[PDB]
Amino acid sequence: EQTYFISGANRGIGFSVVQRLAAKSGVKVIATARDPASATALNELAKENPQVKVVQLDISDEESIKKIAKNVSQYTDSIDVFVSNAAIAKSFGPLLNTPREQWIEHFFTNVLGPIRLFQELYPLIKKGTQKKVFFISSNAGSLNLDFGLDFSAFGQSKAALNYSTKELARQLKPENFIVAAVHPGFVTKITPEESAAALCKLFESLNTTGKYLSYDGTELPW
Amino acid sequence: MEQTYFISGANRGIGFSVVQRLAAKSGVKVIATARDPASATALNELAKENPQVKVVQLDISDEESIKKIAKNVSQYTDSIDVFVSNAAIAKSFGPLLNTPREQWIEHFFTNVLGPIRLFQELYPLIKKGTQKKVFFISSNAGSLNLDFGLDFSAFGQSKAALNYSTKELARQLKPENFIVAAVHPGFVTKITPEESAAALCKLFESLNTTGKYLSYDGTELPW
Ligand SMILES: NC(=O)C1=CN([C@@H]2O[C@H](COP(=O)(O)OP(=O)(O)OC[C@H]3O[C@@H](n4cnc5c(N)ncnc54)[C@H](OP(=O)(O)O)[C@@H]3O)[C@@H](O)[C@H]2O)C=CC1
Ligand SMILES: NC(=O)C1=CN([C@@H]2O[C@H](COP(=O)(O)OP(=O)(O)OC[C@H]3O[C@@H](n4cnc5c(N)ncnc54)[C@H](OP(=O)(O)O)[C@@H]3O)[C@@H](O)[C@H]2O)C=CC1
Repeated sequence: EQTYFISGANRGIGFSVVQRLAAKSGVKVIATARDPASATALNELAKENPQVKVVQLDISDEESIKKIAKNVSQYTDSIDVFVSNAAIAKSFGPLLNTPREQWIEHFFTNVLGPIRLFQELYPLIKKGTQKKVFFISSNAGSLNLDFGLDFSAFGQSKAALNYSTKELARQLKPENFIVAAVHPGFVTKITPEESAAALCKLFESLNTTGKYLSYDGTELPW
Repeated sequence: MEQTYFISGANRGIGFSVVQRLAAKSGVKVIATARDPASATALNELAKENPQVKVVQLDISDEESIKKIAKNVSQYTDSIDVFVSNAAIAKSFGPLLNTPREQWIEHFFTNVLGPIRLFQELYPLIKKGTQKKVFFISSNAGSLNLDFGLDFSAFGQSKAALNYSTKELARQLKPENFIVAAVHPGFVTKITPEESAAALCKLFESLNTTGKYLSYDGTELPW
């Protein structure tokens, strides 16, 4: 039996991942929402598949992160596969036109949030069997891709977390952790369904650390 | 053909050495900043002997200080030819699990937001100058593609984050004929601040291409 943890499971790719894991036998899922009482789809997911555990997490909120280990510990002794999915993408375009609040929000939500979350949940991952750690990144976060778009605070935040993900992969290799940054795809666009199926395949199959992977299993340049 | 340079963090280190270097060049006005000018002994003595050097207050962690830098710099000049974001911190190294919340925050505000805000406020002054050059003092530690077998924690992340945004800015301002660079000033191979400042000042003067990540010696670094 394996415990997966998924932040931001109330809608989008996160809901799609939880819905697919729920179908796989011997999988417990800790699923988070900012507001689990409004998370209508996820609550019915969990009611029909009670191996899905619905927990409060706001990744912008240090008081919420300071509770996540307790909240997860209610349902499990360990985490096999940790997935930092919950994130924002509110600010694009030129730097001269990106205000202070946009830079601050993407940093706290998209960089600090996931680092604090991983810090809080490391003890539980440590005790699990798979020791897999996924941060949902974006190809927009590469220092070495040109989309003909500016990504402002969004891109900056994905590049920032990518830098720390790379370091974390190095730091935990001695502990046999598998650490990855994964672009979930453009969800040519793709459905949350497709993104999620590809994401679950990669989560199960990935056997080496320090990779930056697109959903299809191919590598991206940091 | 008089030029104006702006150097943040000129009270000590590389920044002091850059201002000292520029102070020796004929036709070069230097706006030099310190968080606490009253205690900037060496920079004040330089400025007392060399009236081309203007000392102004700036705390790049402090939005209230940033909201004032443009009007304060404008008392001393109508334009900036060469903008150098040098002031920065480096206090957070080693593993992610040992780096507390406050270190990630401080490096973001001082090393990412500060320089971005400082550039936002000084852009009109720079647009009005001739050279239109914009330097961010980065680190080779900020590269997503260099391995030094060291952890750089929040310091490294802050330099990578500012690098990402520097690369974007170079694209955005290419049509306005700006030159934008991230520059590694060296390990201050061990070099002195004065050695770094001599190399940096040659590079500021000579660089005629935008979007480069460079070392002090003018060689390129991978993003
Ligand atoms: N979709 C795409 O094409 C691309 C997206 N990505 C990555 O994909 C992920 C998006 O996943 P998906 O669920 O489909 O996205 P959605 O846009 O559908 O929604 C974002 C998710 O994050 C949650 N969330 C937002 N802010 C917070 C917060 N402060 N605290 C807690 N939860 C929060 C949302 O919950 P709530 O409903 O409460 O807001 C929701 O679950 C991101 O990690 C992003 O980096 C990367 C590249 C492109
Ligand atoms: N030294 C090296 O080997 C390397 C240096 N660098 C970069 O080179 C640049 C210069 O480094 P170095 O001279 O050694 O730095 P120092 O540590 O010697 O000093 C940094 C400078 O920034 C100022 N400063 C710090 N915080 C603030 C703030 N909140 N507001 C305004 N000014 C501030 C300091 O003023 P105060 O006296 O008030 O603290 C000082 O003038 C930095 O951007 C640094 O990151 C990068 C990698 C290698």
